[PDB]
Amino acid sequence: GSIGAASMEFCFDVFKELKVHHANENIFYCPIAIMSALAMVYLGAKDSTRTQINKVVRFDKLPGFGDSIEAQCGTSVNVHSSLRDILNQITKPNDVYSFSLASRLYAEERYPILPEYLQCVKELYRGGLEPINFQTAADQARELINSWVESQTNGIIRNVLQPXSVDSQTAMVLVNAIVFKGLWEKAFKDEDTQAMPFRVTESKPVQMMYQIGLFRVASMASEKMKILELPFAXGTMSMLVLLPDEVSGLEQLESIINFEKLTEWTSSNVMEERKIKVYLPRMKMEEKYNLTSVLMAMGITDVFSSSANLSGISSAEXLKISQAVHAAHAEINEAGREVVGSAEAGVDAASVSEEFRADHPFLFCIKHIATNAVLFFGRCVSP
Ligand SMILES: *[C@@H]1O[C@H](CO)[C@@H](O[C@@H]2O[C@H](CO)[C@@H](O)[C@H](O)[C@H]2NC(C)=O)[C@H](O)[C@H]1NC(C)=O
Repeated sequence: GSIGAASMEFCFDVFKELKVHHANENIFYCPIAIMSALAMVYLGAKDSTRTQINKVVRFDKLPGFGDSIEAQCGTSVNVHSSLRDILNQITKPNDVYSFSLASRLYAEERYPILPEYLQCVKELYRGGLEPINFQTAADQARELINSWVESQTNGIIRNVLQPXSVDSQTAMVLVNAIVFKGLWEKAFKDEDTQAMPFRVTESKPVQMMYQIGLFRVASMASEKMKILELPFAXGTMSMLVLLPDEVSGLEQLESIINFEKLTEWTSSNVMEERKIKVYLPRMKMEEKYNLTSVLMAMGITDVFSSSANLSGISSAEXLKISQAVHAAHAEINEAGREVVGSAEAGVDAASVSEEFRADHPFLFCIKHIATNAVLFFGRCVSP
């Protein structure tokens, strides 16, 4: 009924599926971006193709989604508003963070695109739809696609489509890549970062940032875990770090978490501002997933098969999504707007005893504060 609710439910559904084939590895994706890519496809899907997407991504009760409203694509700044409003806001230039989104549908050129659709994507989406020749120059097409994604992500997301992933039979490809970097409200000082061991299960040294400051923390003895909120500068986004008490307690947490639990654990009465010592590793997160495998296991299957019904995009028989890929990159480091002086810090050094030390596997979420929507979610087992 709200983007906050829908993005979190969708996020945890995706998490449940990635857990299957990604045990003991880092996991990192952008739920909001995946929903936007699927919303774009949803615009031209019909029959069961459309129903499966709506059911799995839950566009159902969302503002801007639904029968009458969507029929107005091309005009009306209301279509898919609940999603577009967040993406439109976070992709704008600003002085505290950078969020680059490269999302696009590449369709074989031989497929005549329905003109009402082009207008549709043209007005609601940037990347949109782009014609291309897979038929006789597949390796050439793959180069074109990967070079667009690379160029659009500051040279960060490279070779998104693997060789042999595209051939003379490819109908349409969905690429959805995102890069995020944000400044903390409260910076960590470079001089305070030290090599510290991270107990992966055994351990390895990692660059561990450190600072003492006032932060919202939730302590849940009942679940043997703590949650720390670190605000990004600007007051529009924050990062939640869910840290189990024991080095090997992640599995339990991952089994119990969902939208309801996350909401309860972070409510204003459970969260409390406390002077605390924070240890957080510098992290360079980057993962890429085959969305076809993920979404199919989640319940979206027709759109990827000859039985797909995208008669809203074209009229040609056989238009289906032949490959769909998601890649997300984000660096977590010291950069911030303000810092405590060496004098106050000195006083805290031996007076503050409470600490939040993320030196073992944890879960983390970057959220949009106003909507409560999930922008990124991940599991960090190796910083
Ligand atoms: C991604 O996962 C899918 C399903 O597990 C793999 O299967 C492909 O499915 C697409 C439909 O979107 C077909 O067009 C391909 O011909 C299928 N390829 C095969 C033989 O598996 C798909 O291969 C995976 N993508 C890659 C290259 O990793």
